[PDB]
Amino acid sequence: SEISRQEFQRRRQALVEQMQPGSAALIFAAPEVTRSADSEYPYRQNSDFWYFTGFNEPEAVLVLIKSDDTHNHSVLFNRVRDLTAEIWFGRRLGQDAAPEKLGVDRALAFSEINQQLYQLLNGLDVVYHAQGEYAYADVIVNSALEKLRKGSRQNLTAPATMIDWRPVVHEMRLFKSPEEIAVLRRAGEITAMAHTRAMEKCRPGMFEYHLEGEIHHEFNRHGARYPSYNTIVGSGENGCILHYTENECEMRDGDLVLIDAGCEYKGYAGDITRTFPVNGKFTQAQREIYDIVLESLETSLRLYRPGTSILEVTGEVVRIMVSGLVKLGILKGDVDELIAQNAHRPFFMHGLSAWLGLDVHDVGVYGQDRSRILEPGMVLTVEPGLYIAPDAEVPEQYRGIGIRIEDDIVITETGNENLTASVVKKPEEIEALMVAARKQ
Amino acid sequence: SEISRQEFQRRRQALVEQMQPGSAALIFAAPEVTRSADSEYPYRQNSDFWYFTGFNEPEAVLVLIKSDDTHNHSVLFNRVRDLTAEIWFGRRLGQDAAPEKLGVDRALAFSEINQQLYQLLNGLDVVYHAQGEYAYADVIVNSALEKLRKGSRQNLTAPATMIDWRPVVHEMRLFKSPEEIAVLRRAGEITAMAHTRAMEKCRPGMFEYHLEGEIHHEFNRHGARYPSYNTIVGSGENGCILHYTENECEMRDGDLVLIDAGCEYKGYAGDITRTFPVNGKFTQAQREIYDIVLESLETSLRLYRPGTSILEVTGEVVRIMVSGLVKLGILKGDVDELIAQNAHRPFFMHGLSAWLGLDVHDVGVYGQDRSRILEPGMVLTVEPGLYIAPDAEVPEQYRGIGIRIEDDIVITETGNENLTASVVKKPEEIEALMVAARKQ
Amino acid sequence: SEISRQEFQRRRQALVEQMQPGSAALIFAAPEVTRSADSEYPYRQNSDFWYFTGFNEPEAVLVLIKSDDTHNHSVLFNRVRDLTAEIWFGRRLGQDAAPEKLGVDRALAFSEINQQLYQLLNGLDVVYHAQGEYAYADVIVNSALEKLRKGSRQNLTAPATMIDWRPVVHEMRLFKSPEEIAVLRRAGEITAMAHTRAMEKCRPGMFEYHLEGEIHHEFNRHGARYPSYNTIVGSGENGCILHYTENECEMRDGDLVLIDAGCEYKGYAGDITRTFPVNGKFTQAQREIYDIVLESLETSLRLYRPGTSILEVTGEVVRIMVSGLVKLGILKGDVDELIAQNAHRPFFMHGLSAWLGLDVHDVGVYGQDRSRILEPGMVLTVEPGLYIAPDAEVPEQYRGIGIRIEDDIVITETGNENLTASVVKKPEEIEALMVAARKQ
Amino acid sequence: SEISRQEFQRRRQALVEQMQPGSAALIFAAPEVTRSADSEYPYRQNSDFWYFTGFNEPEAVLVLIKSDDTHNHSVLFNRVRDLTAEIWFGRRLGQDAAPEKLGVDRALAFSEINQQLYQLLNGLDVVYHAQGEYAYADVIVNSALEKLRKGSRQNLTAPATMIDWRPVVHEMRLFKSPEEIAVLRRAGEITAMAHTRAMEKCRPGMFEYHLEGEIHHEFNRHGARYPSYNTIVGSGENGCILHYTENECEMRDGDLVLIDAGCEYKGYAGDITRTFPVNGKFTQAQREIYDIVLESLETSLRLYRPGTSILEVTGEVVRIMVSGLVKLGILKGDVDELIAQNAHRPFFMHGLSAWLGLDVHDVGVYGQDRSRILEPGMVLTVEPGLYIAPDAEVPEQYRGIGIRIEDDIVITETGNENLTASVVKKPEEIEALMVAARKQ
Ligand SMILES: [Cl-]
Ligand SMILES: [Cl-]
Ligand SMILES: [Cl-]
Ligand SMILES: [Cl-]
Ligand SMILES: [Mn+2]
Ligand SMILES: [Mn+2]
Ligand SMILES: [Mn+2]
Ligand SMILES: [Mn+2]
Repeated sequence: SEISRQEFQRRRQALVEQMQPGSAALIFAAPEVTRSADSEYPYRQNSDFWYFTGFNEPEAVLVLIKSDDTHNHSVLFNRVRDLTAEIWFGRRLGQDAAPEKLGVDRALAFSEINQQLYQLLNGLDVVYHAQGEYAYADVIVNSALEKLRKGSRQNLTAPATMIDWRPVVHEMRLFKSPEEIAVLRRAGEITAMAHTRAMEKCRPGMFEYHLEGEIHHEFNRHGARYPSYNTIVGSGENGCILHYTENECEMRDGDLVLIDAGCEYKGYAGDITRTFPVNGKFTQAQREIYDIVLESLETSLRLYRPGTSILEVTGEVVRIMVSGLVKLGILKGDVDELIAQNAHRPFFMHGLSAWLGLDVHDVGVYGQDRSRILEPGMVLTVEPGLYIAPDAEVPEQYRGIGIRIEDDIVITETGNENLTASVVKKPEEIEALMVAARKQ
Repeated sequence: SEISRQEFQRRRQALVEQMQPGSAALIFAAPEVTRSADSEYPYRQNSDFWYFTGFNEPEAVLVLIKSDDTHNHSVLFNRVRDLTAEIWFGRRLGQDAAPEKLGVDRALAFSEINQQLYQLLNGLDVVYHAQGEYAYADVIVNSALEKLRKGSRQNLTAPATMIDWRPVVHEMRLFKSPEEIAVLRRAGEITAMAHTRAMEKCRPGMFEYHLEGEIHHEFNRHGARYPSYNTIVGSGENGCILHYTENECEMRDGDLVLIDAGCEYKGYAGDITRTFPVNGKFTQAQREIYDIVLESLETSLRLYRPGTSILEVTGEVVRIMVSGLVKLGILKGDVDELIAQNAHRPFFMHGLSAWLGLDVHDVGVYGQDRSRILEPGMVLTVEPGLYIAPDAEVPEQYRGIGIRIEDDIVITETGNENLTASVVKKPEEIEALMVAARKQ
Repeated sequence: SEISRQEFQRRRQALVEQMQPGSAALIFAAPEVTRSADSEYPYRQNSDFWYFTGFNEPEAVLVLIKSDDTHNHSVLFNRVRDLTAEIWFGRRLGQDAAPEKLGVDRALAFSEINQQLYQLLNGLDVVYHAQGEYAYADVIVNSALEKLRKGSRQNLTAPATMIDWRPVVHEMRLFKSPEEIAVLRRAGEITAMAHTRAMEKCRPGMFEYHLEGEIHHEFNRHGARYPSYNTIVGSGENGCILHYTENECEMRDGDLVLIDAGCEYKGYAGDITRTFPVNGKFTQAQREIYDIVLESLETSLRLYRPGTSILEVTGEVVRIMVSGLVKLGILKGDVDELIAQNAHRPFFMHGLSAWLGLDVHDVGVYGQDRSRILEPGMVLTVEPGLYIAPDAEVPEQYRGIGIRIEDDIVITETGNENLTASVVKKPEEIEALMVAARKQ
Repeated sequence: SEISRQEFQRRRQALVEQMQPGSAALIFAAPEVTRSADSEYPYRQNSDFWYFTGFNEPEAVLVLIKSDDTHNHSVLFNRVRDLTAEIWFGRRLGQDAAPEKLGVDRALAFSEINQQLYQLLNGLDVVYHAQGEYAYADVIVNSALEKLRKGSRQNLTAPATMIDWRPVVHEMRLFKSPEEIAVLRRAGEITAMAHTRAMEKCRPGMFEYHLEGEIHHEFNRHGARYPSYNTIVGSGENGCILHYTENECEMRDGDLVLIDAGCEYKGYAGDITRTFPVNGKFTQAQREIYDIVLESLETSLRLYRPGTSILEVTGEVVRIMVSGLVKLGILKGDVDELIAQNAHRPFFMHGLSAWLGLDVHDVGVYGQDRSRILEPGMVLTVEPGLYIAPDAEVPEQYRGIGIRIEDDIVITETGNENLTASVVKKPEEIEALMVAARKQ
């Protein structure tokens, strides 16, 4: 499953449908990024630019021109064919092949953008530009507008209105096509296989980074070369650090390990967290915390559907957490009073759900306190956790326990579809999986 | 093998020894780098900052103050301890632990750098600063100097002299300590194991990226989490593209695959290229080109020693290449005339050797045409190649063949030590290795 | 005659009337400008900021908020009262006195603009901002919008639409109120008195700058402290340089002097050019060129009215010029063919008319080739000239003659009113004025 | 009196004498400065650039190259000859005429600076650059150095050392040549004539700006077109504001007027303050304050000589002031205790003396608290004042009195020479001058 030229074209058209007549939208590629000295990081295209192109080169700009309500066309600026640069650094699409390959009407050399962009904007009423997204892009846009403003003697005129297209595009991205959902389903499966593998490989004495290695190898073998974010492998007290990515410690017999990892597959992210015993067996204390987090996730998965909200479901989770913590003596008092005091916050300090798509923590408006009403096509994580610090004023057996369990779901007409349920999370199933692996 | 606190301190002292009395050297950490939206790439410390600290955090500045020829001290600016930021994003060294951990005299909060830096520079004659290395660093330095220049009424004075420390530091980095060489030896071994693994795993029908996966997994298992540069897996015609990193193609029965990959181990790079048949057996045409490249490497490895140069050894390689290409009918004419015409350049278009250390294409002055006389402690690659384009005007059987073979060496008192010879390169040894693997 | 608080308020209201509901307009003051080291040039307020305020301080921002179609209000950011800064550098309006003095609803300290501006823009749909007018302003606006864009968790929202208010404001400025015209009339009178004075003072052997001195003194005595542009005193060959401002030469018996000078009176510009003989008597050659330029001006003054255009009147001037130049042997051939060839351009190379107001070369759309139809309330210069270079291929007696004659007019219901006719321009009147002065 | 080509050359040579062998000094012209829209302020050359050139154009750079201790040469970058630009905006020196006119060895087009500057710096050890003086200059220098740093394959090398030449040049400027002193003497005379004129013209009912007009006209007539700083005409309570430049008030019968004004003559500044009664007669209260300020100035003029300091002389002035204020009941207590408490500071809040030259508040090191030992050739102001605020807690008759009296002096072998004593300052002489003028 991937995204086709025809879909990128439909997206461009859907944006054009929302634009004023006499306007142009400018969408810029990500710059290349230095790792050290003359070496660059592996290229990651800007998500919005990707969304409208599927084109994985820097020094590229998509220009959508809406002349009026019937006439529109597209111009791509992109790197020219150059034998020498290509022998050295790789093949370039170039101008001749781009229109057919990408489905754009015209292609021009990026090297000519300053000579050409102002000509495309001349006489328009509106320019759609994500101001402040990239410095290099702002420079190009501001220079073109300045030429037009200052060019009255050459009969040039600048569009006086600049609109940030990010709100409109981010609303588009918030609602996935069936094809996007198919890609996300595969990302979920790949990510799940990686997590299963980490559970099956984990042994006391291995380093946290060894599990990262197993995960990244599994991503790669299914064609997801890169993770969607830096893999977290937090064992023991490291599990209480939310974005722990050092992954430098030896994993101890008797500790839990929390793994938060996701692949990037054809542009789309998986995002799974599983927490499990390093030695294959939850202690009683570990199991007691684990059960609360799992009940939180399982209830959330029953509830998520069109017409509810992240906020509403979060309320249910908070009650489950407070109730469970009171039962274990971690919190003390009346459950309703404790809920009213947000007494769970020292142990569950983050949100339950984030949008998912081309990015983790994907784009799109949440509403105040994530109160936006859910509709079919929205894709989100469900990630309850409890983190009991090593020095927390709680019964000693719970100190240093960090547990999160996270699935990715898509809202459907009738509820939700869980994209990541093919990696186990019930404690007895985790133990059985690890017992079986440990016998080999 | 790694680098100790005591060694980082010796390096700081060696720099101070070269500084004028009444001076300060300012060494800035790398900024964090966005991958997409709110996700950052895995952090890579600035190599020069690393060289003097072994400290892997952003928002840090090392200040070496040489008050006079006997008195000097060090101040580190680094991120403060912060419970919340650390629960979220990871542990920070902070100010209390830094002096003992890093061996610096004093540590201050990075948040205070603008309030404190000018006070450290006040009254000095010279500031050593790598101007233009980082924008954020230039802003900090320029602001401090401006405060001093403008502060005569507060009895402040700016150092009038600014010296770029990069030439001095890069000369330091060019000559490796025994401890650095030990780390580089391990990087070489790890990188070699990865290349051996790629040869043993390669089969027709696998994707180029599968070999990348095997390599990165092997790096990781030995504790080299990250590659030192983006892995190149160029099969068939892709092998003729020097920095081919797409790695997207299905590897064909009958093609060669060129793999250029290296790990980063405790800050130090491996850098190995091996080229081998996807199906385990060189064709005659492939073998004929391979032999020339191998003879080039083997001769280079015999020759490299103190008192010669990259330029001198390159001359020997050029003769081997021209002679071999004439013998195969790829070049036509008199060898000496062809050498005089640089007739090899269409097929061997890059340098034979690059410095190696904390970076691939490491720092240090090469001399005109890489004519600098080699001395013990220098570390370099040896990377002859021949690339015959698909459309080259040569006997048809050679078209689309890209071969490079690269080892990493250290110049010793008596010659050189090859750090990467534990992965095979003789064609009969490559074939035997692959035959053995293919029987499993 | 000046502009009152009530008029500045009417202007603000007229802008608000044109704004979308749920919007804010941001109008920034000019920065102070260094002349040398710690000395600044005399402050000149930004014309658009002045137009809406009559407020002559830097570090000030006018914010017009249109909450909806009935509710709107104004906020001024301006420098705080500060005893010490004021003892040193002058009085400041401050926040307490500003609402009554300027007629704005609220005033806040400029020092608080970054803490307050985003709060004013939060939740609005549209921001009107002259992007690129001033760097310091762009920084403030971009920072506020970035806070809002990034502030969804604090329930902040940025206006997605940014509109350049310059086209709307410049159209406002193009049409003068009766009060503006009264100020411009006085500027014209003051400027005329200065030019009369220069003619009455001019003698052979005086320096060009002496006439500048007389002019500036005359401006000052009527309360126009500053010129509206750098005074031009171009005698002999210097008269052939359009913006000659060196004014460094000794004025020679037998040469013409061209004086282009205008005052700034209560914000509004005069702009007059007169050319006259240094010795009080036109030579025959000088008179022959002068007559053509004068006929051009006199015809233009008869013609300018509502419903014609600068382009149309320019056509009449071009015919007068070509006809006259043919008559003198400066041009050769058929007048209509020469007109068709724009054969006048070597001698008359600039436009006939420019808008006049708060600036010379005032704001407002001219139309292609200055073809915009004139309407009552427009104010413009009328400035024909002929410049015969010292090396021009023309009868020798004309070489080195530069003549321009310029009046300022306002278009009225029935024609135009000449604001600068109180300084003579008929050659016999110039001679009589100078003869009378030279007898004293 | 002016400065000759030969002197500019001696200055360049004196700088070169202080430079390291294998170095270049870069001195940049001031940018042109916008007043409003398309109109620029009258051009003021950068004082340091002027000091080495006497060249009054923007877009110019002086490059002094010291190849070694015997060989050096100069290159000027400056605007090219261009017929059209010159017809419009004025004559340009160009490249052909510059070497002879300015005494530089070579001249190149400013438009070529980026193509040429790096070539001039290539291989040098040291670049002298005033970093942060101008943004446009920093851009040019940083770009050239970056080309060199990055150009090792083209055998380019950047100078690693950058030295701010401002301290050395400012020390040069601090000591005036006899020719500079002659120019300063003329500036003093011109400025004095202007102040005499203001006293002779002043009448009750005139505006403060009228006196500015008289002053500027007097500057102009002697060939000092521009003031060296914005003229201050502070009558009544406005005299208590140190840099009062509004000059907007009607001068009242019974008030004092303080005039601080100076011309710029051939690059060099005058700087005179006189305070006098608007109606020609000091009141008793006015005279009582005036006498203290005058005694302060007269004592300072007796004392200033080589081997004393501004600090030492200031001590004498403070005692005179405290003693006088105690005598009038403005201060109360023991003089020595009051001196120890700096009890004069509410009434005399600024320094006694500032360096004078190409700038007011001229360049050069003062020492802590202006303690530097004076030597022949130094030029400075002497400017005691007393300012009694309208609301000061003092005998009512003194409130709202602002008096400053300022002369310009040059330190000589035997004492000082007063450059501005040709405008009167003894109260009886002021009254006699004004009485005589008021009878006309
Ligand atoms: Cl291109
Ligand atoms: Cl910090
Ligand atoms: Cl303020
Ligand atoms: Cl030029
Ligand atoms: Mn996650
Ligand atoms: Mn390599
Ligand atoms: Mn004019
Ligand atoms: Mn003064």
